[PDB]
Amino acid sequence: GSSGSSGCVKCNKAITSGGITYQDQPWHADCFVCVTCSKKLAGQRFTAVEDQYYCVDCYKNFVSGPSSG
Ligand SMILES: [Zn+2]
Ligand SMILES: [Zn+2]
Repeated sequence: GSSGSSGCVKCNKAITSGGITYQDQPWHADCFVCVTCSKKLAGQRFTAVEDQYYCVDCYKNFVSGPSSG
């Protein structure tokens, strides 16, 4: 029984009958979270950066921080 669909691009798991699609790509509500605090970006206001996606929470801190590294 070969059971393994492509699914999203994050966790690579089939998308339920109520997920989300970004940039013509299969994404999940949990996978569509910032690569920092893992916040639900879907529906909320987020910023897509060439590198990765950051929620208004992290973004603000990134664009406006004391020291990056
Ligand atoms: Zn996923
Ligand atoms: Zn975040």
